[PDB]
Formats: sequence, C-alpha cells, structure tokens
Amino acid sequence: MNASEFRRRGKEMVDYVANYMEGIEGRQVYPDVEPGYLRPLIPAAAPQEPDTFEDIINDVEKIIMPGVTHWHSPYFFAYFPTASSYPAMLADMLCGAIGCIGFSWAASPACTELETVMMDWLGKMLELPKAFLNEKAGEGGGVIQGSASEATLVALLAARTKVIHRLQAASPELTQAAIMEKLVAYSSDQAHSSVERAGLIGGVKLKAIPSDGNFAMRASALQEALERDKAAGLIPFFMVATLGTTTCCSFDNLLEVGPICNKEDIWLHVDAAYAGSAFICPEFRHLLNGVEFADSFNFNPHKWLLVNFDCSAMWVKKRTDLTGAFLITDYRHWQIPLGRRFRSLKMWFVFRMYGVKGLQAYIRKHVQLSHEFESLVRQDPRFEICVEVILGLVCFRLKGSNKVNEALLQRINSAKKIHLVPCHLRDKFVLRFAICSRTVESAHVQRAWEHIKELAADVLRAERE
Amino acid sequence: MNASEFRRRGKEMVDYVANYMEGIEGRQVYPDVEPGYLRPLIPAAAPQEPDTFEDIINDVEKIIMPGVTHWHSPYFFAYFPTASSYPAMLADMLCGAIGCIGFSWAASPACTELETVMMDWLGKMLELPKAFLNEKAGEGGGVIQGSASEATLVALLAARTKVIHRLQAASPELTQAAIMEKLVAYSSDQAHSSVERAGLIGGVKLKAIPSDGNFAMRASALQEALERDKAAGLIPFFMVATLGTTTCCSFDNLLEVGPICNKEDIWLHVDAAYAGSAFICPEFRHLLNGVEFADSFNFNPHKWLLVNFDCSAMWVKKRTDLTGAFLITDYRHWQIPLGRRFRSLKMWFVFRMYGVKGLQAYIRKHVQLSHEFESLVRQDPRFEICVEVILGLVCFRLKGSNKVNEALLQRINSAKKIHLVPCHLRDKFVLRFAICSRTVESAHVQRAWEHIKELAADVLRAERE
Ligand SMILES: *Cc1c(COP(=O)(O)O)cnc(C)c1O
Ligand SMILES: *Cc1c(COP(=O)(O)O)cnc(C)c1O
Repeated sequence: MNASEFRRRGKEMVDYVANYMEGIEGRQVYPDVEPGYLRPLIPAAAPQEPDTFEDIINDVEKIIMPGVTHWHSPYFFAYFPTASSYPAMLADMLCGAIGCIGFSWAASPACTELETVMMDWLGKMLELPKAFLNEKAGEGGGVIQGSASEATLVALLAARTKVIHRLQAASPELTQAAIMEKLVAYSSDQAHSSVERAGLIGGVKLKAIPSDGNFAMRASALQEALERDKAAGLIPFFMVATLGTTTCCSFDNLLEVGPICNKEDIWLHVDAAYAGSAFICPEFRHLLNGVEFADSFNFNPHKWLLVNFDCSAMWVKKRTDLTGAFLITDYRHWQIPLGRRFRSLKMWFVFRMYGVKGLQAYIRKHVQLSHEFESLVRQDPRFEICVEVILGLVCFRLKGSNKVNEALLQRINSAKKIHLVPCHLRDKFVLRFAICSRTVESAHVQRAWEHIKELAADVLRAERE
Repeated sequence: MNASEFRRRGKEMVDYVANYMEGIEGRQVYPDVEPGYLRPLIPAAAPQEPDTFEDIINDVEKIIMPGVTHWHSPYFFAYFPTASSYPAMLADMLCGAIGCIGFSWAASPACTELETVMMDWLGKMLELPKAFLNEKAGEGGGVIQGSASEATLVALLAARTKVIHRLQAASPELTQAAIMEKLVAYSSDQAHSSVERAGLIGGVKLKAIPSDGNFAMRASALQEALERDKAAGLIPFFMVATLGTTTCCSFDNLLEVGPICNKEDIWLHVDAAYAGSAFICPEFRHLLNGVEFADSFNFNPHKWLLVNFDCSAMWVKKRTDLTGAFLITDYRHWQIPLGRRFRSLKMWFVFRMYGVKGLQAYIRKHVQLSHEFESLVRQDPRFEICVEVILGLVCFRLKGSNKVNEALLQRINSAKKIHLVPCHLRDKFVLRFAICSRTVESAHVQRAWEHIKELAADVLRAERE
C-alpha cells in the first residue's frame, strides 16, 4: 500500500469511524457471543495473496463488532470511563505517521521535549506543588507511563532501590536479599490489584490497611499496622494511597497518612488513576490536599481526561530517585520498557482543542449526571447508597441479602440493555453505577434507572416467594 | 469536537500524513535542534479557550517537525527498522475508535480472541513447533506484549516464580529471599540492555556468557560459566539467547545452548526482536533451529514486520508457567500491565493487506539491499567487515584505530545527510549500517556509501597528518 491508496482508504476509515460513533446508541452495549466464537469465523492461516480492504471492513462489521463491548456507548456504566476524543484520535494518526521510538533524545528530540512540557501543563492544571513540575530547574518532573498499574510498579521499584541503598549504607555487610524478606509495602484494603501485582513483581510483602467507615485509610489504622509490623522485624518502605478507589471511589486521607509516611521514611505513592482528572476543577482540588507529602503522584488521562489509551501521567519529587530504578533528555529509567511512542501529541491536541474550560465542563457534566442517578436511587427506599457520592460513581444496592443483589445484577447484564459491574464492601455485595461515555446525557441515566427499577421488582418478587 | 467535525479534520489529517510520507526524502533525517529547544516555542500553560486545528497543524510543521528524527526516511540507517505501514495505520484508527480496554474477556471478547488467532497465524508463518501455538487444545500459546524488553522481563518473572516454587518444594523451610541471592540469569555478552534491566527489576544476578569469534553464544562457554557458578553456590534459572543481536546481528547457537538449558532446568527465553521477522522466509528459517528447546520465544512485528509500534509477539510452551508470574480468555497474567488495547487489529490488517508473500518480498528486498551495501564496502580495502552479513545489518569500519572510526562517525552525523550509529565489538569501535525504511531503494544505499566513502577520505587525511 502506497500513500495514494492511503489517501483513499484513510478517508474511508475516517467515515467508518464517524459512522460507528454517530450510531453507537443503536449498538447492544454488551455482546451475546460466548468464549471461542471468533476462531471458527476466520481462516486458520494468513492469506498468501492479499485480501481487499472491502473484505476486511466487511469482516469488522460481520465478525469483530458482534464480539465488541462498546465502552463508549452511553449505556456503558461499568468499571470506570476510558478516554475517547477526536483530538486524541487525530494526534494518534500523526503519532503513527512520525513513527519514532523515543528511547533516547536523539531518537526524536520532540518526542521527549513535548512530553515534559505537557506534564508541566497538566501539573499546573491540577495545581500540583511546584516540587513535582520540571519547569524552572526543579529537581522534580513528570513522565507519561503506559498505565497506572505500570506507574505503581515503577514507584515501588524506585522505593525498593532507595531503601536497599539506605539500609546497606547503615550496614555495609547487609545483602540485598536479607533486606528483601523484611521489606513490607502498604495499601488500602480498597486498593486496586495493581498494588498486589507490583509487590509480587518487586518481590516484597504487601499488607492491607483496614479502611474506616467511609472506606478511607486513616492515621490510626496505619499507626496500628506500623506498630505491629515494626515489632515483628518488618521494614515499611512503600505505601500506595488511593484517591478514588476502584471499589467505591473513596479517598485515603493524605493529610493524615502523608506526615506519617514522611517521618517513617516510607515512599508515598498516590494512586489517583480515575479521580485525578477531576482535580483540575477548583471545587474538587481539596480532595488532593496532602499530595505535597507524596513522593510520587499518578493519574490516568486515558480514563477521565479524554486522552485515548495509553496515557498515564506520573510525577516525582526527585528524578534521581526514579532513575535509580531501571534538562530532561531521556525517559529510559522512568519506565519499565525502553521504547516509547509520541504519546504527548495526544495530550497536546486534547488540551489545545478542548481548552482547560472545555475539560472542566466535561468533568462537571459527568459528576452532575452521577448526582442525578444518586438522586433517583435516594427516592426509592428499597435501595440504599453505601458510600458518599463525590465523583462519577454511585455505589448502591437493594436493602437485604447479597443473594437478592447478585440476582438483580444477573438480570441487568442478561438483558444487555445497560452494562455495570459490582464490588464487595466488607462482606456486602454492592452494585456500581459509573458515568463513562463522553456522549452520555440525562436521558440515558434516567432510562438506565428505570430499567434497574423494573428488574429489581421482578427480583424482589422471586425472593419473598 | 463531534463526529461531523472529525469527518472533516480526520480526512485533512489523512492528507497531511500522506503528504509527509510522499515528501519524506526532502526532510533532513536527523535534526539540528539542541536539547531544550521546544519549551521556549510554546506557551507555559494550557489554553483556557480552545485553539484551532489550523493553529495546531501549523505548529506541527513549524515547531514539532524540526525536532523530529525521521525514522522512515530512506536515509535513516540507525539502530534497527521500526514498522510503518498504512494497513497498520488504518487498523490503529479503528482500534482507537472501538476504544476498549481488554483487561478481561468481558471487557471486549474480540479484543482477546483475535489476538490469539493472530498469534497462531504468525506462529505458523514462522513454522514454530506446535507446542507454541494455541490452536488444537495445545498447552502453549502466544500473546502480544508492549515490547521485547517487557517480554524478556515477563519470561524472567515466570522463570523466577517457577524456580522458587521448585526450590521450596524440595526444601519447605527455604524462604523466597534465601533463594533470591543464589539465583543467577545468563545472556550473551552481546545481549540487549533489556536483559540487564529485567535482572535488576526481578532482583536476581545476571552474568554475561563470552561470545565466540562470530559473537555467538556456544556450548563450551556456557558450560564453563555453569561449572564456575554452580561451584560458587549460584543457582542458574534463566537464560536469554539472542537471535540477531543488537550489536552486530549475530546468532546464539540454540542447537547447543538449548539442550544444556533443558538438562540444567534453566528457563530458555529466545530474544529475536529484530531477526524474528525474517524467519517467515524459508531460506532464513534455519537460523531459528533449536527453538523447540526454548520455553519462550519473542520477536517484534513492530521492528521488521510492518506492524506499527506497539506490537511484540511472545509465545510460551506452558501458559500455566506464564500465569504464575503476575480457551484463552484473559491476558492479565501474561503481561506487566492489566489494561491493553485492540492491538491485534494491526496484525490482522497487515497480514491480510500484504499477504504472506508480500511480507516475504519486503524482508528479501531489505536483505538484498543489505548485501548491496556490503558489496560496496568489500570493494574498498580501506574498510573491513567485522561480522558476517546475514540480514539487514552491516558492521564495518576503517582499518586502523578506533579514533579514526570515531572521527568518521562524527563527520557522518554532523553532515546530517544520513544517520547511523556505532557499536563496540570487544575493544573495537565499529560502525553499523541498518536497512530501515519501508521505501528504501538501491539508489539510497548507493548514495549513502558514496557519502561515507567521501568523508572517510577526509578523515584518513587528517590522521596521517
Ligand atoms: C483504573 C485504575 C487502575 C488501573 O490503571 P490502568 O491504567 O488500567 O493500569 C489502578 N488504580 C485505580 C485506582 C484505578 O482506578
Ligand atoms: C530492539 C531490540 C530489543 C528491544 O526491544 P523493544 O521492543 O524496543 O523493547 C531487545 N532485543 C533485541 C535483540 C532488539 O533488537
């Protein structure tokens, strides 16, 4: 394929993408296929001679789309939003066209320099402490990571290297392994599974801090764990505090946990993968208070800031600590892989084509829609809200047994009109309602609640009986 | 931005991308900017109100392009090729449009099922042993990784988990840490830096095996290292054998190293990140002989098989060993991150729009151009070829001191007409000539050699004098 043919097919793909987005409300949000549906529908071997673009696009509609879960359907209310905007799509096309692998400054200077400036743009939009920004010769700085899960692993590896060096400085005869079986990392009992995966990769123990009634990490529970583990010979070295937990969008108390981590010499990493995008709005910035005590901070523009995956933004106070784990000219020692693509183009395009006010309006509309769903639930005494509604998530359930709530969820996902997922809060089975699609409106939320209300009546009938 | 506006701007971006590719030979391949050039040229903060698409695209030409190293210029001869094809670009546009995060089967069934079938397509194109393919209920299988560096880390973590479990089964009182300071991994002295990074992340020792006269790992050097380290109390557990080393495109001997790794219970990972694409051609498949002894095999379609980054293909013999490190319905335990995008669409589009024969012709043209450059060097007795030319890489130098070769390289990269990078073979400073661009032709290679020949005369003058 040459560029002349790409001129034709590329514009045809633009129309196909726009057609799919304009009719996405006509798609069943969750598929009806079963595992293994795809292999019988395509050949067992690659074609020796080429297929036509018409044949391929037909297969996308006939064979791929039936097995697609439409994350950007307005009726997708599962997990958390993922980003989809046309400015990011346009930058992605340019990113693949330039096609550089910026493992070094020389590999493409703009690939590294634009990223550093965009991380300062974003840091200033969130009003981060100046110690996190790279501008003005500061020792801190920011990098794009592939994911928040990778960002958490990177912070743990930097913390592990730092504590090993400190411990061996105090005791030069101490081996890295003898240190290894004493290190312990901490996170909330509401922490994302990325923390457990990072502890396993890094080869250190991980313990969960019990959350309070609001599912937040507090000073008293942390001090109680430190007292026990330090007496047992464990060495606390790393902490993941979460702002906007995956379970119920709760918030660990940084003003309490921060000073404790500092005095204990515990590397404090803040996981705000979903909630972080809201901190560009002044009415939510107070939820970030205490980040000045953190050693690293991370959130996902590819969740709630319209920058298509992959784009996770991570800042650190000391870049030298980051480079220990394997003005800013190179990002090799900031990430797990060595290669990387021109991902900052997506941030640049999104920030410029929306503006700060356009992004703020997008956040506030989603939070407003969240409170609209919460208001509907609060009008039905058969239901209860389990956690305070702050951002684009509502955790609710039928009053009574978990069995009746497991049955309501099964009916919802069986009808395949809307899609949501549950969680477990202590021993309580809880349903989640997450505002996800960029194009979701009040009408979609209202229809979703009517569907939930109807199915709950059928479920409540079947259990009394 | 709505879909109607994307219809206009998306087609405008298609024309901009096609224009850039059609005029890429008019671009200076390596930039003249210095580190820090970008920040003074764009504002210090994001715009509050949106900018226009016209303003942004103008900034791409005025401000971004001067700091771009054009990897797809025909005169880019550095490192190794990276993939850029229009079928992959078209699939990338669709990938971002579907916009699913396939961390689970339910997150989008097609995102996982197409990947498994495409890895069987690719495995059959390389004529891998059936134990690596997923088709027909085999215990093996393949996954797309973000990079070969990440693929090497994943194999090391699986090997580490497996040997820890085996050692603790034989000695139940043995701690994971006591095992940790005895584990040792191996690689060639020509190994990519990804291996050293994986050893540091995994927390294990890494030793280099001395290469032979052809810079290949051999049985005798491996047996000598095993004899020394086993006597010292180290426990060999992981080996990275390289097919197509980054330094000189040498090949470790799998027929010798494979059986040794098997009998020593050493997990054998084969790193063929660049060379692997050539193994779809029958005349090169013999270079892969011995992969039947490997526990995991990896190569990069995003290097030499026209599938735009990111796309690294990894196969394993036992998926259960892979899932230990944190029919095929989930890929969470095959990779470092949890989230992932619909990357298999790029493989599907490239394989179908080119066909196996189209990809074979692309490989053979590059190798033919490599031998054309080698032939020119072999006509000049002032130069020498240091390693046998097999694929798209030629390692050459002026006969004499390293200083005269360091000077020739500095003149080449200072003239900014072509771009290449050097290596070190033992104590010898060596220049690399890599066939990279998809659109490179004989005329480009011939002009590059004339440039090198001219600058070598100037350099040889300045040193005798
Ligand atoms: C989504 C989420 C993650 C996962 O991040 P990815 O970028 O998908 O790896 C981690 N932590 C929290 C709190 C999240 O919401
Ligand atoms: C390029 C290369 C790598 C690097 O792989 P990435 O996908 O860039 O991480 C590793 N090993 C070899 C042999 C390579 O050629």
